[PDB]
Amino acid sequence: MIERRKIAVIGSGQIGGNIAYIVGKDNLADVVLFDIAEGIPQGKALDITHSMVMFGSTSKVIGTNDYADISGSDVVIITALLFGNARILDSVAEGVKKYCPNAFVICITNPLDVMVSHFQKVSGLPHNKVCGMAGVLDSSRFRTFIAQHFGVNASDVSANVIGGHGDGMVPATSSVSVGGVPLSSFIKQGLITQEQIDEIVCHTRIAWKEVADNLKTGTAYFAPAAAAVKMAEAYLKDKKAVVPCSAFCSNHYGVKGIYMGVPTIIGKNGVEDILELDLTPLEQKLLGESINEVNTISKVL
Amino acid sequence: MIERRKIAVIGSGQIGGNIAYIVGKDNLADVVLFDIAEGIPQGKALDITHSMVMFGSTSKVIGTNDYADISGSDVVIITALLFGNARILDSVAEGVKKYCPNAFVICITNPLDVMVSHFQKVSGLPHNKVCGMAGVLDSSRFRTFIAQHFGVNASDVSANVIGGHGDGMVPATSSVSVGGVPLSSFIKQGLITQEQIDEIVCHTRIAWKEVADNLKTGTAYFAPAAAAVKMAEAYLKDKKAVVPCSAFCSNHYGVKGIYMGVPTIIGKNGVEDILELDLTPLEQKLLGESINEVNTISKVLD
Amino acid sequence: MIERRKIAVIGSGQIGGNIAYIVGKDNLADVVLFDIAEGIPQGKALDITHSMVMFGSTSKVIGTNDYADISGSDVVIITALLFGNARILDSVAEGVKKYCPNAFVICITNPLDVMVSHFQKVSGLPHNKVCGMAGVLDSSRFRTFIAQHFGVNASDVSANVIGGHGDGMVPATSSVSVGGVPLSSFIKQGLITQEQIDEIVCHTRIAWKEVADNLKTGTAYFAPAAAAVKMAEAYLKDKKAVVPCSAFCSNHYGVKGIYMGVPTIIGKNGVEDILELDLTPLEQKLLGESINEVNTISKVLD
Amino acid sequence: MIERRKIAVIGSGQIGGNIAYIVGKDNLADVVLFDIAEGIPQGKALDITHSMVMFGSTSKVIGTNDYADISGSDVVIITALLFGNARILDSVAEGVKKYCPNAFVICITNPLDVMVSHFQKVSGLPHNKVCGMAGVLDSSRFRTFIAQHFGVNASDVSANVIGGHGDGMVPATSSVSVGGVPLSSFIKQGLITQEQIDEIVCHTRIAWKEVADNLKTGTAYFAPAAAAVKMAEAYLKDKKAVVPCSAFCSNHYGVKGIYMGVPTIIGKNGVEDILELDLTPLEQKLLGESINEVNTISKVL
Repeated sequence: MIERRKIAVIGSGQIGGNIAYIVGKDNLADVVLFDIAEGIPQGKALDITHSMVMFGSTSKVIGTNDYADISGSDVVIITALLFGNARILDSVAEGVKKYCPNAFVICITNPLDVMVSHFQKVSGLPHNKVCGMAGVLDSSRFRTFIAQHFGVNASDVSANVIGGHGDGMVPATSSVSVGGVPLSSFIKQGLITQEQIDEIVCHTRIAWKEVADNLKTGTAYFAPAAAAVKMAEAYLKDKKAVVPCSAFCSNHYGVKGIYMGVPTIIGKNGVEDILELDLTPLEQKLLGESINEVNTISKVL
Repeated sequence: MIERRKIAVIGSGQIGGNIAYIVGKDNLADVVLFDIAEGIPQGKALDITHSMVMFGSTSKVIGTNDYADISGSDVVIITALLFGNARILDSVAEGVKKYCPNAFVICITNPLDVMVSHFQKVSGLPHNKVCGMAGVLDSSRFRTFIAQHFGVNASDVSANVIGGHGDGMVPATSSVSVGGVPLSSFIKQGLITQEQIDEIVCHTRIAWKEVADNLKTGTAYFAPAAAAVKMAEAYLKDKKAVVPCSAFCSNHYGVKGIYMGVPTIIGKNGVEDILELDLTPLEQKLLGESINEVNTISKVLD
Repeated sequence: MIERRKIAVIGSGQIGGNIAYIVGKDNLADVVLFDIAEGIPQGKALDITHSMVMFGSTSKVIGTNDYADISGSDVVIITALLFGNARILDSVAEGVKKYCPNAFVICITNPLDVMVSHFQKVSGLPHNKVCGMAGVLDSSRFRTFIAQHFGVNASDVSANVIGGHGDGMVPATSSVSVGGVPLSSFIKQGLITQEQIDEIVCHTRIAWKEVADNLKTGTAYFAPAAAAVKMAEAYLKDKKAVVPCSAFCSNHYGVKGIYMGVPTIIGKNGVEDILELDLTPLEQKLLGESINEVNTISKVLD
Repeated sequence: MIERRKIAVIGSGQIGGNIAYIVGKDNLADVVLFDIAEGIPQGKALDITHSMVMFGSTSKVIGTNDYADISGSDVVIITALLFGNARILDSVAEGVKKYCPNAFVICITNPLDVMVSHFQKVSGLPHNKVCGMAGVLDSSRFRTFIAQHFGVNASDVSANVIGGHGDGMVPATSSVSVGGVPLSSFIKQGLITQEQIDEIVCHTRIAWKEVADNLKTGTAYFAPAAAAVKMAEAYLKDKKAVVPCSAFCSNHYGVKGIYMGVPTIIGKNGVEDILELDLTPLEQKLLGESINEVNTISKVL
């Protein structure tokens, strides 16, 4: 039988608000914008609600502080200190298991891989149904910077970022393709140098700071919101789409069962598969260092 | 000759940023986000740029503090006391006539009708190429509340708000219809009462405060940004769309050459016509009072 | 639980193929294209499948001659002498109640009101989950011609066609409005005359022939396909949309339990309500005559 | 100043009709549907016109037999026997040079590469402003078949077809990528064999017949129409998008100046660049044979 798709967004900050806006604008689902803070989620939901007619959308967008309102959610996006982040996840995990245990859960909470692992543990949801948003944001930046260099549509650039965050982030130069032309082929054609590739890789790692330093009083929120919506579409439309994200990886990249940044295939069953990229020896080590860092910090919590 | 469409957004605040976001998302145009503040337009533009690939859009979005970057802009949307705002418009006006005098200018400044008029006078752009955003926002809220009562799709509700801001706003109840059924016909069918209509009319007038009181430290910005985009779309795509906005009214509603909230037809030549709604005597008084306040506040100029 | 939405299109003709195309393009659903003819549904489905990547859609589109492939269909659109068409509907009805009895069924068969009723009776599906497509097509043409007169965006025109097919069609001139301005108000303003309204009403009734005479060897199919899609969208997305269609009218327009062209509200439970338009005495007579023909042709059943 | 974009579609057959439909549906431009045949273009344009309100589009769509009506066209798409095809192109070429010499011209007329060269010659339009639709159709099929095998979103497959038609068509296996994973890497992972790759390549070449044999009374028209619209979008939105198509190639693929199937970059100046794919020795020879075939048939006309 037909029910409207339902996306619950936990946290009415800047990311959460724009997720609700975009979801509503696209008529992808109804939105429940959850936050404990009084007024904020109601105000944004009312504001967004007024725009629905402007976009020709019939999506319903409401604000709340009651987990009961996320009952039957198809997707839960969690945007809401290490210990403090864990406290928030624990609270949502209880809400999700009571009211929407079949939900696909997308975490946007640092340190990502560790926090995603924690939510899976405390919620007890299938590992394939819990993931984290980072790779799509990082990969989109990576693709954009490569696109800027060649003067081409970024959508026609293939480029994935795997691993964790900061220096744990691994932009896989070996994954890079423009219109089917590999990066190695461009070097030989004299259209790019290894120095310029290294700069793009470095630029991908520090892009967050480029935005943060310019915003002065906050971090990026337009692109992280778009990324989360793209992950939610993949699930809701059963796209079998390639989504770099923090996912439960076993028997790929030499790990046996751990949350890490990988190129997944997402569909109606959440993470349905993981792709194995060719990595250079230095990319192997950086990926190994990222895995160790997640595994070690998971010992603490 | 093909050049990409170009929209200049003046003011990198909350409304401005979302305009750039949505324009970029839809691939409606390239975006120049202008502001004086150091870094803010640059940072939002970079962030929005990273999302372009996610949306499948090739729109370029840049931040700037230089009016030379708004040159060749097809549309300029201005989001940036009475004299303080007019001072900002003077500065923007000099940018526009220097770098993009053929642009379609949409103002989002309080008080709207006064400020739009002032920009037109100082810029000296044709009257049809300068307007203000309010009617689309107000009418959308109006349509939404009517929709919510009847339990129908708000896009299938026709409902227009004319006149001025806040209390000067006039939700024309005679413009209201749902699927071809007029509002008076629903009263006779017992599906709505006049008291419920009055509440909806009242709700429309204070909806801004319902939002603002909830947000606590700011005013509405998601819906205002979308409203501005729909106006830019109507111009850029030559839709001949019914857009309620602050427009120069020459021979309609008993006035002769003043900016006021009216249902316009917007196309490639800007405001191309104005529709005349049937107003009840009470709605006429309300419109009269709105027009009268615009004369008073505009006269204050020393 | 997430499964992809699924639309079954019965009949791989010109209307059927374009429905599959557009549904796939929009990623509204997976598509099963059903027909008896050897190869035709398969070939169109393969061709349409190749375009999916071009549109960025992951919709699956397959051809079949087996009713087991329409199982779990959320929407069934039926495009495939009086007795000859009813014979096709009998066969489709048995497929539907066997493999997808919870489907929302949209019929596109002449004569519509009669054929829709027949499918409902033979299938025995709830009355609210069976309807026919005509009113959306007719109203769209109606809105378009009104739009063309006034030189405005046709989406900003409210105009509804009710009643039956061809001559039995009733363009309700009292439902007509442009940006909140009723049609009678335009007459008083000198922007339109009653003779021009009559031409537009007349044009709406024979528009099918204007197209058919031009195409020479067939009838309209681009617009009918789109009209069917909008109906499926209203159901699949629970829009509560104003959809003029052939629907079961129980306590509206002075009738008591008959299929007829009426402005419905369509949502996730199918036809969820019916709106009542103010009809002039002349429009009532025309509606009466349409309803009377439906009784006669339906009675012919031996 | 703002003018509505204008696309002229020459030929009101099945491809031309669906181009007009899609263009209108997307509100990409106004459409002028030109055909000499009486009634057909008027009827389809009237029919399509009625649907515009259903799609919320204000695109104007008209039918005509007068070249005067294609005045100011931004794009011309030509869908309307070797000699007979040349006669049609000659006629359009005269219409375009008189009424819209700044138009970007997309040809869909076999044999493609030869016919595109001919239109450029007789019209005298800049070489970068005249091209042919084949590669996008062939590449889309190629991507789809690879996507079907791996069970992934075809949009996340990168795969280009270059060269000409039939056996002259060259699906570049070396261009193939899924989520950044090259085809060679999948073979090593045991997810595909060389035999299955060969079948996909063969399937791409004969796909036209798979559709034609099933339709019985015509050839493919839904996908070829979509392909032409995608090429027109690239131009009108100045996308700098990767578009495999019949384009004027000099100093790439060992040719000095000839129309052939290549991966182009399309923007507001038409074909603005051409990408060089790695080709295997057998792909080189097949490409060479395609070039020779076009060059030789151009000697005839």
